[PDB]
Parts: sequence; C-alpha cells; structure tokens
Amino acid sequence: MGPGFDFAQAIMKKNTVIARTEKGEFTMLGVYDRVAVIPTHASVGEIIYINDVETRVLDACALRDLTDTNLEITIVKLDRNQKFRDIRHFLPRCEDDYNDAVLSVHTSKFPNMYIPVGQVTNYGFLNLGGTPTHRILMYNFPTRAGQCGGVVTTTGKVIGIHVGGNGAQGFAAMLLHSYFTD
Ligand SMILES: Nc1nnc2ccccn12
Repeated sequence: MGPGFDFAQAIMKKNTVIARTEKGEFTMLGVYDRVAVIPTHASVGEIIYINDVETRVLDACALRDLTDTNLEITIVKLDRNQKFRDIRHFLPRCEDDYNDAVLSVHTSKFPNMYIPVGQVTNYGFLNLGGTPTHRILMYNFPTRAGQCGGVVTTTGKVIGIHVGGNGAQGFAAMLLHSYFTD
C-alpha cells in the first residue's frame, strides 16, 4: 500500500519458503546461497519440508549469545538445488530500535499476509515460553499462532523474525549481519 510494504513484498516474493517441521508450518527467510533462518522452537531435524518437498538438512545451528543465552534463531543449510538471492546487505550491523516496520507471513493458513506493526523497541531480555532469551524486538500488535518465522522489515532493512507474543505485543529475534559471515 506504501514503500514499507513495497520492500516487504520484494523480500517475500524472492527470499521466503514455507518450512514444515513436526512442530508446524513456518515462514522461513532465505538469506544467501542455501542458508535460511527459522525460530529455534521449530525443532529442525535431519529432514524438513520446503514448499512441500522433502529436503535434507546439511547443517542446523541454534544460536546463543556469548553469555550462553538463547537467541531463538536457528540457521539452516538446506540440500536444495537452487540458491537464494543474497540479501545480507539488508541486515543491520548493530542492535537498534526502528520506526514503521512491517511483519510479513506466508503459510497455507496465512498466505500473502502483511501487518504494519509501527514502532519496534530494542526490548532485550524476554522469558519466551519459559526460556531466557536475548536480543528481542517488541511491537505493539496482537500477533497470533501461525505468524512465527514472519519477516520484520523497514524500508531497506530486514531486522528480525517473529518468535512469539503475549496477546497484546509481538516479539521478534534480531537478525544481525555478523550471524551470516562466511
Ligand atoms: N506465536 C505467537 N505470536 N503471537 C502470539 C500470541 C499469543 C500466542 C502465540 N503467539
């Protein structure tokens, strides 16, 4: 509907797949080559479904900060015959607050879904489902089950993936450029 939605759509149309684990269907962001991200609570195993195709997982790494605290991001390398567009230059280098973000979801339950969530706070610590978690972003939108993995963007930046909510607020795990150096 406006330039935030333009950037969000450009990301969704080229850099997402539908990932299915035993824990559900998730929006999954492809970042570069065969490397994608998904919330750690998806419990990625040795095999995952990508757009309903059985796919071997070559590597899966549940990220933690240097205090050994959960970050809720799992980096997955997929045994896929095709690379993602490289979007690493749209990842922030540092923790930050943002204005006027969009949360975008694409699953069987919620196809072509876009949500203007407004201001995004560097919230920091969250007890997420009982698990101490760091580098959490917060937005004041009543997100729901089905939105996990959803991409949080501003114009020109991919800043996080949706990992939870409390009924009134939503929470995303930060994406940082430093997670995807090779
Ligand atoms: N997954 C998720 N995102 N937002 C919420 C809110 C309530 C319950 C679950 N949620």
